[PDB]
Amino acid sequence: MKETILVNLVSEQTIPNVQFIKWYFNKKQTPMKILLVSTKEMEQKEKSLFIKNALHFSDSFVEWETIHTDGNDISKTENILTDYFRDNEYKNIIVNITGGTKIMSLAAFDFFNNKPNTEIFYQPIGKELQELYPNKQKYDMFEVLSLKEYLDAHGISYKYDNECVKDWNYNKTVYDLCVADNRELIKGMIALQNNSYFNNVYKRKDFLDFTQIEEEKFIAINHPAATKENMIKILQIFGFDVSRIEHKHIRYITGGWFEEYVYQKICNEYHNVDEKNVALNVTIQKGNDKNELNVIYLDKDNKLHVIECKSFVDGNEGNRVLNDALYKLQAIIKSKFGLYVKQHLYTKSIIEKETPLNRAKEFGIDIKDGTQL
Amino acid sequence: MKETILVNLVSEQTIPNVQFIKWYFNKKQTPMKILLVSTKEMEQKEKSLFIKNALHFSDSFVEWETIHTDGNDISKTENILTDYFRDNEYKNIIVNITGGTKIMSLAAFDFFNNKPNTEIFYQPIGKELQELYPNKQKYDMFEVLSLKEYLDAHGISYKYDNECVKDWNYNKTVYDLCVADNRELIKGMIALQNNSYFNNVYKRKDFLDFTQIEEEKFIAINHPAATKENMIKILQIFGFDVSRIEHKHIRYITGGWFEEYVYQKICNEYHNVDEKNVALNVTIQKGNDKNELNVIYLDKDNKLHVIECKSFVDGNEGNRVLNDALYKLQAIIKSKFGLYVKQHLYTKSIIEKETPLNRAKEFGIDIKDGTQL
RNA sequence: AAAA
Ligand SMILES: [Mn+2]
Ligand SMILES: [Mn+2]
Ligand SMILES: [Mn+2]
Ligand SMILES: [Mn+2]
Repeated sequence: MKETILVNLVSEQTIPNVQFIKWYFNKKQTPMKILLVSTKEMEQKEKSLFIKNALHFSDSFVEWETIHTDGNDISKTENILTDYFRDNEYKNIIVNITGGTKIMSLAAFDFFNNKPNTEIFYQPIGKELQELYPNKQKYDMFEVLSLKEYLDAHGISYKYDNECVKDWNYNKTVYDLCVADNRELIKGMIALQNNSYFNNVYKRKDFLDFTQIEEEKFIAINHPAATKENMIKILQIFGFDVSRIEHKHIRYITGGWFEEYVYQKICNEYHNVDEKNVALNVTIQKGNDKNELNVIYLDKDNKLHVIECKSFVDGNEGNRVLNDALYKLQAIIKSKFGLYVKQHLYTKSIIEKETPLNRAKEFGIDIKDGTQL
Repeated sequence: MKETILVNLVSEQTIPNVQFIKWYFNKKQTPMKILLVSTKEMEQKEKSLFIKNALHFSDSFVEWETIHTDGNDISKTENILTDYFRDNEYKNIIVNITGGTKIMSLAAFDFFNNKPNTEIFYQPIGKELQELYPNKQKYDMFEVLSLKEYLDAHGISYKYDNECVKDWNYNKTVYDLCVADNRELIKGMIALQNNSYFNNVYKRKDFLDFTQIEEEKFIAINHPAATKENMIKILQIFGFDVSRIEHKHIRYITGGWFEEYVYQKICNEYHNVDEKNVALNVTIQKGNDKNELNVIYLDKDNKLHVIECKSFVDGNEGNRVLNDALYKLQAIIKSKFGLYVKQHLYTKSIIEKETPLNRAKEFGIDIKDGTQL
């Protein structure tokens, strides 16, 4: 038997348990059992598994044990804890009461309070960790978690590249130098990307010689701006080799530049964020349900930020696009992540219509529009 | 001399406090003092205001009092309670520890436990209320809240219109008799409703005679089915009078029939639902942000149900429509309401594509499709 | 902060 046991209560929010266990283990540096006190409801949602997989401890140090209580029955939980610590003698007992129902938390606290060789902790959301007993004091959780740990703790599998077509020195100026004065030309390329033929050919080939393509395909686009001459012209404004155009170059022009700009700006200028915890164009998946997130990052307070980028949302069409994006962003973050997340919408346009502003305010979506970017 | 005082802890979920207070006031039916223990964070979110407005007790029965604690400081809540209750002579101190942080709840329990004039309660979500002290007892919270009380507890105003164009006997067969064989005709009327003129004329008036409209108004819709002859036909298949067409007759054909079917099915066949707590064609509003909800109801266990109706989601367009509807429904219910809500999508179509099925399952959206309707 |  190990000399130390870490007692945690399992509930919907896995992060307070992952954060505490990782912090305590790396302070303590000793073999231990981690006891997860769970329920039938939480085991159906695999919460104990998500906790274990986020921590990925080796078998040399850590033993796991999951026991089950009725989360709403204070006597059954008191009895289970009482019998457990009669049957198993530990020299150091560490209890995190942050998780569970209030019934589970109350039973644990009332059982462990004032006992010898016992320490009791509670983590308020967004604050320093507290020791409640035996010595009241606070501990800073600064930089404890990584982005991967946060996603693992939610049972979310993911894939990202952080591949950028242009570097930060270029994207810092691409709006002024290439985008702002060529908006009409860009609408053509947007049409080009959504055109039938061009989309299908890029499923089979990696690049395309734009000079070698027939003008019938450019007129089949149906757009005033989308001529063979203009597409060659805007491709060269952005520095691409018109003889070897791959799809990501088109996507860069049609709005990928703003995703890269936001991603690199965070990596280079946001003081409460480390580069290493920032991700661009992430695919997340859970229960075979897939979503694409433009930019996400974990800040140094271990809080997740999720950004949807919309380069421009001007017009009657841009307002419908913006409205749809507010719902989609809100649904994803409320459904895939726990409490400790902030959602943002970034755009170059200036948002002044009452409907998106009031919706974002009600939703808690932080809007960062042209006035600040 | 209030011989009874209720004490409640204020947190994000207002329903457990509103439900408990209404239940207890209805049980004892004597004047009482009601103490709210709140925090600066919850007052910023107006949570005690929502609780009191939902209950709208008369000054002649209830004295509301409010004291303030730190949500994360166990000794602060103990001290706040100690000072307020010192030397008290209440006959009955009724303590609801369901709300607050675990720190608040714990502090409250430890303060009131084992006292001679206290009773301590905890409400597990979706279960029987529990008395914890001095006896272990359970109570059913059946039919405690009204739909209006639930929405007031969230600070939400709403309007609705329960008038149905057709009765339940007609709506039980309208799909087979009128819809299934005229989908293309109805697609014409769907195009009619979106047309700028037809939408405009009905904003400046109420009644339109369809015989006196020029054909050029219909050809201007640009739908192969939206002729003058075809629309008159479908208006007659549903049994209306072409001289006096209201926007509601049109809305009935374009999908209102299915909303009415769902609404009437709830009122006529859902045994755990009181018809007075069901609402059709709802507009909810908070912070000047409005949402249209097809059908909502509070069931007899005080749980809110929110329904989006989509008559048909067949085809490429239908799946994009259905996808947008899932995000919109999820965004609204996760943002506007607390934990105690269930969201549903009702459709006549059969949903079997993997993407919507897995999205709905991850979101917890209950799909009632044609296999059940 | 009805299962940070
Ligand atoms: Mn985007
Ligand atoms: Mn004092
Ligand atoms: Mn029943
Ligand atoms: Mn609908």
